[PDB]
Amino acid sequence: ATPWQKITQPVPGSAQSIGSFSNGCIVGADTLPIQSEHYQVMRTDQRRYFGHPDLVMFIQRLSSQVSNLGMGTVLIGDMGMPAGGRFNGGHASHQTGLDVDIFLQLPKTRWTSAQLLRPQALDLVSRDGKHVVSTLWKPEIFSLIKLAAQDKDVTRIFVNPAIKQQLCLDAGTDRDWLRKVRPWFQHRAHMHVRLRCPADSLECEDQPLPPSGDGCGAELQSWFEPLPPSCQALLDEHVI
Amino acid sequence: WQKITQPVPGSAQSIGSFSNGCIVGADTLPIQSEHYQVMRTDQRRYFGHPDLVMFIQRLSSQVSNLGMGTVLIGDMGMPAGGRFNGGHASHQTGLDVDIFLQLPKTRWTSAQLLRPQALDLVSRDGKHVVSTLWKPEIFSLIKLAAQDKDVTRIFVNPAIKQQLCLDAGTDRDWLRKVRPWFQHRAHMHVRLRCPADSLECEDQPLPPSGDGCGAELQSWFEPPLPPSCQALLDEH
Repeated sequence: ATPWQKITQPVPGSAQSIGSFSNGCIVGADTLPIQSEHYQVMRTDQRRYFGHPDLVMFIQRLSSQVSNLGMGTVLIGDMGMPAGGRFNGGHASHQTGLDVDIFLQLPKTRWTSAQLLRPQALDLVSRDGKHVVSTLWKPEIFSLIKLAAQDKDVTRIFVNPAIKQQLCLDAGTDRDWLRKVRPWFQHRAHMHVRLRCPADSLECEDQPLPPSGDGCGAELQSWFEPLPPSCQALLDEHVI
Repeated sequence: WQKITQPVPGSAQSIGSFSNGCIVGADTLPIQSEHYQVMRTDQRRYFGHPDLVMFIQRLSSQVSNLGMGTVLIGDMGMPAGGRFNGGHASHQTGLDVDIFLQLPKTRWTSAQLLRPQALDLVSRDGKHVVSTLWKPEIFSLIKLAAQDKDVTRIFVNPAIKQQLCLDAGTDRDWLRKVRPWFQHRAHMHVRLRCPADSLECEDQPLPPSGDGCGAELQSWFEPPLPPSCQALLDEH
């Protein structure tokens, strides 16, 4: 285990996302409040409910919007570890406090602590991967994803290609936000939301914009065929 | 109607409805063009209203000169229109045309045109287009047809409409003209409005409002002969 995987408390300091989403860290990370009227937090035993203040604010804003549209409870998965860095177990992003997984269910009855520790995913996609399951696809999930994508701090939302396909069909005229939706493997039961580098995180590295347009055509069809010096310095000064 | 082998002399007039009518003064689609070829000419079903001929000519020159291949024209109608002995419910008034959803990059031979080989663009289960066969040139063929001011409807398999809904981007209004129907996996059926100088042609109402990429599309993945037409038959 790396020091990043063992630390239990954020590094004190002005909030700073340092490096790139898949090679970085964060100083001064905020903690997502566990108690909220609008969302609940899955798998808190992992201690991955930390991130940039912008990420916490985003979760709070999105969840308030969802609640005010009369929808159910937003379910929050992995943000990042207290000082960011690479997880032990799975994906390599979520290193700079700007990535969050959100389950694509909005339960009308809040989940228990046991349900939150061992969450039961709902696959929204057909076995062959070609389309969403029509009896599971809900306008509320379209709205959850669209509300996230229209937020100015969001750059990308990774979802299964079948899910982007349905979003594409449902969007109508107000569809520019689809550009932020990026097809990826899996992501049948959760979306992965990514925010832009915070304005004052000078050592944070942004990605280029996605390809132009909604992305609902050729690109979608094709889917159906060492640390940054300032992070290393935290180790050299013995802070992780 | 099979027995009238040449267009009836007179000013061009589409008479009656698409599935119960005929045409006086039908134009003939020229068999020879650099922009399109005519399938099954042995059946002698390349006749229709001047507006249909002109539509085929301008669609085809746009498609061909965009470098997307030449167009393959199927049935228009008989020389005086009228009901078919089989296959077609419509194509009686000179305002319907079948067009194959293949754009040959070199001209088909006479034998290929006489016995045309369809290319099924749709999956076996009907739920999507075949990912390796759907191409931007076919999107463009259908879009250019649908954006034509004289066209009212284009019938295609629901999987094809779904794909057009995905490809259209922000320039979408023409999607309303595209109507899902059974089959139509290898051809589109284009329909034109009644000509502006029509005397007794019957139009259909507009399609349902909107692009049609929502609930209607989703649901697919679950009178006597007009007197002028009788007079044509009587005159033999």
